[PDB]
Amino acid sequence: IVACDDPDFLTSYFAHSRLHHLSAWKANLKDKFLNENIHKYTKITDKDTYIIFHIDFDCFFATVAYLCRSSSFSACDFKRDPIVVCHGTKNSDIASCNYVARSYGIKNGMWVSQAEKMLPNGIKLISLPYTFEQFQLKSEAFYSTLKRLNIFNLILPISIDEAVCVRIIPDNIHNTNTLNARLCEEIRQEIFQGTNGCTVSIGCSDSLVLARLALKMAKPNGYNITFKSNLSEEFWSSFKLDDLPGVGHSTLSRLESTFDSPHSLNDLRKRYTLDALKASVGSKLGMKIHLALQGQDDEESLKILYDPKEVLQRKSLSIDINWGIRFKNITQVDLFIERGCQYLLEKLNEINKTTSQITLKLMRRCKDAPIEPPKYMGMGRCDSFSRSSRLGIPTNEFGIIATEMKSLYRTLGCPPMELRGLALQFNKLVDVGPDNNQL
DNA sequence: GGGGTGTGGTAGC
DNA sequence: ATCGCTACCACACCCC
Ligand SMILES: [Cl-]
Ligand SMILES: [Mg+2]
Repeated sequence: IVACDDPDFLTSYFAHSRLHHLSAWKANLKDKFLNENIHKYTKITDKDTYIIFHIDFDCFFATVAYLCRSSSFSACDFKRDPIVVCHGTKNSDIASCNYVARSYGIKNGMWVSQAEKMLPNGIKLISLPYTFEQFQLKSEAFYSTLKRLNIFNLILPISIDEAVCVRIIPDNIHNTNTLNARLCEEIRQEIFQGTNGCTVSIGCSDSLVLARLALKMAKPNGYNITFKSNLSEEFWSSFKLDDLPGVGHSTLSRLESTFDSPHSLNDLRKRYTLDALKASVGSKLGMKIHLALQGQDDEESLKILYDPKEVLQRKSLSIDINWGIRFKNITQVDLFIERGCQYLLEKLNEINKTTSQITLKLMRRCKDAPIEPPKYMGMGRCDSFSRSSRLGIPTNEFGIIATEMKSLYRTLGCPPMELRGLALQFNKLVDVGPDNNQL
């Protein structure tokens, strides 16, 4: 048991946090792409005609946690029992659940308490622990297999278990559904073999957005090939509005109010107008949705194809701790800020950069929100506050950065006992070069 | 035309 | 118990 005023807190929290792991894994995969390809040219140009294979493990954490489960769970059956991955027994997030669990209505992001009530009498929920190092090892096998197949011109990491793979089609070659289907089956079988039993689904298309939609249709343990020429009202009828990439809960609600609760993407595409959509959700996101309903990518999405090395370059660095934050006084808050700055400066030094702009963000208990939230050590319902500072000279000096961070906290006027979360950010990074002569 | 800030949404499981 | 991260885009609203 490690409290937020213990020196070991950041280490322990990050060791247990699957969301920390997801972000750290992704950052590491981006860095590896850059190192792997530093003398390989890997971009897409205006002259290229290409096909997208969007590949994702099926219920990744639950699959791997099951395959590596301890002997206590030896008689667990992945095809017959409902399985979740989580830390706890009550208000603990279900990070991943298998398709048996989903068949009873259990969904990721539910709390264990919630999901247990959906099970009929006699049927027990199997809760597996996280197996973080095994998640990483299976990801290594995944990316190694994709490269070894030598069928892709560009392999872009999306996440620990998800990649966008691009195949350039020369105009002298006649691409067919049969070639694409056999490629999907080769990929699926090789990954199944290479990971000792994990399955992937694949969406295959001539746009990023359609390959993402095709992938959703392919799950679980399957593939789907839907090109722009194959588009149909039946396709668009298959999807909810937040199945579109970049449409979450908040955008979904805006679309339902504006366009009288469209049920499917086919509903939305027959009702919307471009200006009404831009007014509803914003100009750029409205244009993105407009283009996606034609199966087309927007300019922003295509950037990763045209210059992946620039897109995958890290441009900021931060930590967020919004669980376990219970401080009694400002001395302990300040020590925690100092530990956070030390951690961030270690990362900043690892990548040989300085920073010229920093931000402190905090979560403060809402006035009407309960003092102890329903979730043990949760932030509960909170108000967001942030303040940023431009440093004079770009720096990696602890004295400068930690002092300014503590001063930023001071200016936001959050009493320590109302603090429920903190984020420390280096917003602008500057390269360290061989010439550090400056008057 | 250029610049700036704080706030909020989204994605991976 | 329980581990609600984090990079990036985009917006509203301020200034020359
Ligand atoms: Cl999952
Ligand atoms: Mg979505």
